[PDB]
Amino acid sequence: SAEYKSIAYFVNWAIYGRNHNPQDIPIDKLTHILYAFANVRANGEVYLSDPWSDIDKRFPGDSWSDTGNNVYGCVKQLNLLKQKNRNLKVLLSIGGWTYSSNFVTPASTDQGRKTFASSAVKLLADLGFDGLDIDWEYPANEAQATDMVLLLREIREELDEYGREHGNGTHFLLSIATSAGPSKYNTLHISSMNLYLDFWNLMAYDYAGSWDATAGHQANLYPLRDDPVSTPFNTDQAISAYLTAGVPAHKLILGMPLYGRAFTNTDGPGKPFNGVGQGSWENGVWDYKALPPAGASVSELRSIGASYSYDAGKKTMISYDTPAVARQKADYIRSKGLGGAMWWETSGDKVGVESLISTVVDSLGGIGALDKSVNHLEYPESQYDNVKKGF
Repeated sequence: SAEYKSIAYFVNWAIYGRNHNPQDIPIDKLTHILYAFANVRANGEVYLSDPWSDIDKRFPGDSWSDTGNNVYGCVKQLNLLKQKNRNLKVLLSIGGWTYSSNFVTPASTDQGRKTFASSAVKLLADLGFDGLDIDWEYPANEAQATDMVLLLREIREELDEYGREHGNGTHFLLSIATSAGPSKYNTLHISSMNLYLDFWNLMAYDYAGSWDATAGHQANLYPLRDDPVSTPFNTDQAISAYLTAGVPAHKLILGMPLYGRAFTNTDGPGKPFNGVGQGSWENGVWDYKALPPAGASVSELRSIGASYSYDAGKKTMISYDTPAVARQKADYIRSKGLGGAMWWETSGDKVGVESLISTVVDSLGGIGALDKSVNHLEYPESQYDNVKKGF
């Protein structure tokens, strides 16, 4: 029994335009939820970025008192989900590509790192999280790379102390979202960081996009040696780099996109393009559940683990993963002995048989092939009465 992890991001702004609530999270196919994002002040304080979504919004069934003794919002809903599904772990993701977090300043001093670690663990202790997920994008030089190691070490120490004194000896989790681009991961001190991390979520997507001159595949497993300009990056090169630096394969989680990246005015992969067109929530990016577009043909490149839609009349290509590609990446996960799968983000997936999450879980071996470690339910230090009592 292999015990692969099935990890997905739930973004706290999904409750608005995306109309995607924690009750819609496919928890029957997931082992970990990454709740995104908390923000980081320059003094190191980690704090909730959206008090309404996070703790204040009243879902159906919630009380409407406001004496401030209890938590609501998505946090309460996630705690309810942890009660129903005892192998569902919920981590607080800190940072992200939000322009709302300063990692460089706090991580560079001992005081900043202790303020980060203590405020994040207090959030975990108050809100009922199973761990923390650090999303610093990205350490840009050697000084920041060492500061990343020292920050992870400080967080690990404070999580361990919290677990000893208030977690009945529970090992709370510490993970990271990490880059697949060589210029970025070669800057990291990978083996040093690995001492303090439970797993690495490899952001194996966004390989191609609006910043390019030629259209390309955004999440391919392997380089296209027949035409390398169409594959500016490839996952296998990154996996080998982390493996070589000393990360065990089972600690590498393969991130996968629940969205497509579009290129307009193009003949196809490796050809010039002009613009990215429209999108679901930003130009040039389409939810997977909005794909493929009507009238476009889908091409499957089994050689490199990639697929794309192409409308010849509109000269539009969209790089996204079909179920066939998801199965290839699931085969890649098992063949390489990787730790499992990660997705960004839950609101983009299809429902039913075309769900990429369900497709990957099937190819991994089904429910029996998933991690069965139990989550943590007791949070006796929480300021919130319903968290302390357990809902």
